[PDB]
Amino acid sequence: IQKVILHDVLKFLFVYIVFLLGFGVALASLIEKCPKDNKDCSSYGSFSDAVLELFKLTIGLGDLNIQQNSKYPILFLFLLITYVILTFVLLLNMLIALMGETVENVSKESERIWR
Amino acid sequence: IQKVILHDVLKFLFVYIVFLLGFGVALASLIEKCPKDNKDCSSYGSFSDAVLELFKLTIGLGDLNIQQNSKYPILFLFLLITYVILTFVLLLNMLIALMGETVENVSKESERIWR
Ligand SMILES: CCCCCCCC/C=C/CCCCCCCC(=O)O[C@@H](COC(=O)CCCCCCCCCCCCCCC)COP(=O)([O-])OCC[N+](C)(C)C
Ligand SMILES: CCCCCCCC/C=C/CCCCCCCC(=O)O[C@@H](COC(=O)CCCCCCCCCCCCCCC)COP(=O)([O-])OCC[N+](C)(C)C
Ligand SMILES: CCCCCCCC/C=C\CCCCCCCC(=O)O[C@@H](COC(=O)CCCCCCCCCCCCCCC)COP(=O)([O-])OCC[N+](C)(C)C
Ligand SMILES: CCCCCCCC/C=C\CCCCCCCC(=O)O[C@@H](COC(=O)CCCCCCCCCCCCCCC)COP(=O)([O-])OCC[N+](C)(C)C
Ligand code: NA
Ligand code: NA
Ligand code: NA
Repeated sequence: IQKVILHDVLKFLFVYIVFLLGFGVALASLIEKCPKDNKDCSSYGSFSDAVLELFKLTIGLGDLNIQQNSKYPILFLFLLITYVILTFVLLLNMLIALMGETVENVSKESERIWR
Repeated sequence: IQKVILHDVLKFLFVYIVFLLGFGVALASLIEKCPKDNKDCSSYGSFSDAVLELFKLTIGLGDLNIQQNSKYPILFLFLLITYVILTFVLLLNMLIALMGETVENVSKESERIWR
């Protein structure tokens, strides 16, 4: 666990941040007027809400409907399906990067530094 | 990440499209009359709704109830449990196809093209 939370996951965050914060603005700005007659107009409102409602998406949690008040419902989705794919690709770089670590190291690495 | 978004995932989409668009019609047509007295009769209405409510299923998101207005609630499910399995099989072809790529390449591939 320790050699794994030092070497691979720390990378994955650092690139998972920049996309989340990156794509976060893109969908947090495409949203437009919140008519006060219809308050809590959209989940993606301020930037703080965009980061989380994307965060809930990654873990496999919540609900989604491509109707949120925006200027471009066609562009408002292309940046979202984007975030699904681009996120997903790294998660496959995750399991293989640890796969390329465990078959070489564990049986000799763990038992010895344990001693 | 780059060698992975060129070679394996591009395949997985191209077969994930044809099933999604394929099974999308099958459940988008089996649905029938939307009585205007009972509007938003079903999630699977037009084809555009079928693609997404299947899309939300794949990522692990949303809600499901096998009651949606259809002619055949027995056939309306067999095409759905179908889409769960057939999708799932490719995702196992994913992790193994990258597994059959990483154990051969990474330690020599990445460090060298990086130079
Ligand atoms: C590694 C990066 C750091 C890690 C952090 C880890 C923790 C994650 C961080 C989580 C923070 C979540 C939001 C905090 C709260 C809101 C305030 C805010 O920050 O935004 C404000 C201004 O800022 C913007 O609008 C942001 C625009 C710039 C994005 C910068 C990304 C840089 C990443 C580059 C990466 C380099 C990669 C280099 C590659 C070699 C706007 O916010 P607001 O709408 O006014 O606020 C809501 C109001 N409320 C709070 C009262 C409700
Ligand atoms: C690779 C394929 C392309 C990739 C695309 C990637 C992006 C994904 C694409 C997403 C598009 C999502 C829907 C768009 C919006 C609706 C319009 C539409 O297209 O359908 C319309 C007609 O068309 C049909 O009814 C479709 C029937 C033919 C299916 C063709 C699949 C071919 C895949 C073969 C693969 C070959 C494999 C070969 C193997 C070697 C009906 O729609 P509607 O109900 O009238 O519209 C709703 C109305 N509203 C919008 C106002 C609400
Ligand atoms: C694929 C599965 C695996 C991976 C999954 C991904 C894993 C995680 C990856 C990455 C983290 C992703 C960011 C999530 C943040 C969502 C919430 C947000 O942005 O806004 C919300 C909170 O906002 C804040 O609290 C602002 C940030 C405060 C600083 C602390 C950051 C915590 C990270 C610590 C890192 C520890 C590192 C130690 C371990 C090494 C809303 O803003 P607000 O409105 O101000 O607050 C609401 C309440 N209020 C209105 C009453 C005030
Ligand atoms: C297992 C986990 C990992 C894999 C997960 C799977 C990963 C993804 C796999 C595959 C993608 C799956 C398709 C999802 C589409 C759902 C929405 C839909 O069909 O209809 C909706 C939108 O419809 C549209 O927007 C129509 C399509 C527009 C073209 C852009 C396609 C974006 C793909 C870009 C590809 C980027 C490639 C770059 C990266 C290489 C509804 O139609 P509407 O009613 O017209 O719109 C509603 C709003 N309105 C009423 C206000 C207008
Ligand atoms: Na899940
Ligand atoms: Na879920
Ligand atoms: Na694995």
